[PDB]
Amino acid sequence: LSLVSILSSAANDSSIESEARSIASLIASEIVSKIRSTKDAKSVQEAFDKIQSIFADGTPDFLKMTREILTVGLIPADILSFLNGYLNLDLNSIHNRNPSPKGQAIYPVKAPGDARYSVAENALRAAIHIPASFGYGKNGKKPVILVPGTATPAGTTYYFNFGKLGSAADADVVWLNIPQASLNDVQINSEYVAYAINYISAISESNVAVLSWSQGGLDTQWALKYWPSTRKVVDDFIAISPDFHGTVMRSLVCPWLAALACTPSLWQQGWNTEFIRTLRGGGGDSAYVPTTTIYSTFDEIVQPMSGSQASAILSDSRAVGVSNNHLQTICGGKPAGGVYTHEGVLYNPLAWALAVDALSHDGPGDPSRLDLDVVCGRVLPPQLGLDDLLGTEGLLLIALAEVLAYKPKTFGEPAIASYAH
Ligand SMILES: [Ca+2]
Repeated sequence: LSLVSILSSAANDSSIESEARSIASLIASEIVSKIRSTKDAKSVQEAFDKIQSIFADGTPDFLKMTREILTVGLIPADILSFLNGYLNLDLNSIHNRNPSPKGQAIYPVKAPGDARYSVAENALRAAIHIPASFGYGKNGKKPVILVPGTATPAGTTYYFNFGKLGSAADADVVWLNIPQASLNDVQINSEYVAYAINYISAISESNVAVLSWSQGGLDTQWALKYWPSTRKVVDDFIAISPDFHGTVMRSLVCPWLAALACTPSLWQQGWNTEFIRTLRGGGGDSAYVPTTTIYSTFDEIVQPMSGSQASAILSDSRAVGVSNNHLQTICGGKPAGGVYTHEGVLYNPLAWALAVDALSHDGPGDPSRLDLDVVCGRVLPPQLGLDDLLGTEGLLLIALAEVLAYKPKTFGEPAIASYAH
């Protein structure tokens, strides 16, 4: 199967809403037609000019952003070809062959007080992609777990951004390919994060760091809350565009898809859901470990992502250290404080500088320790280029394919797990 086949099937799928079928058809036909060109971005500034053209009538929603990404010709053929074969890509595998962990048992229960796992150990461990270059904390490199966002596999997501964190920090990346691309129940998705934390810490005999994107923040926060043993081994939680309070919708429709029939994780990411309320209760709205949140006003998925009520904000009632980093505040009226989408924060220079600063100091990332004139003056971190910007934007095409192919669709959020009340 391919991105083209999934979207062509969705275009001919009677269960899907008229507008989404048209977008799927347009995208499937635009990919096969495009498979460099005159319309392609010749530079990084040209890529941003195309993004700013999409934002000309205001911040779009998920469906408008995804449709316009191809209309403006932001994704070149070579990147489209790579994104098209994401399902068969080894980096996105949920069937990785990892050895049994040594030392104290981490399954079924690492420590009293941890929530029971509903997922089998073999399935949890197989979701972890450990690169052959991983040093198991024997080389002075801190293991960093890359947690994916909604409808997008980790492997492809981080290939174009933080998969390269080791080039900027003393970080040894691993990524978690959550089955069904994080579209199932967030409570189930979180188990993969909780297990990955305790597993990577065990094999490395070291504390770890977690870097998450989008829903990845919710998966990590839930794992930290309900598996307290994970809190002791996580030194830094770097959250890119996190929706710790979910997101609002103008109409009575789900986040992302904006329909009546969606997926469990789409429905759970609503502002006033039982999921969000359950997570935020008992201090779940405060950090569990040093947390560095990084978010943008121009987030087309999550709102509000500015002001005092921003979804990304965590309080610090436990006194573990928290920094809530709003791009348009820290880099106000500067290139790094520009039009950075929900996915765009993954290639933001301030996001990278904060991630590096967080990993090199006790506590979270601190903008006061950075040379903000240099950092805010950039459009991309020195570690990333044009293809990284374009590829990260191209993820929306995979996110749409995964959302549309998800079956059976649901009209509401699932029941709250017994351990959470
Ligand atoms: Ca730190």
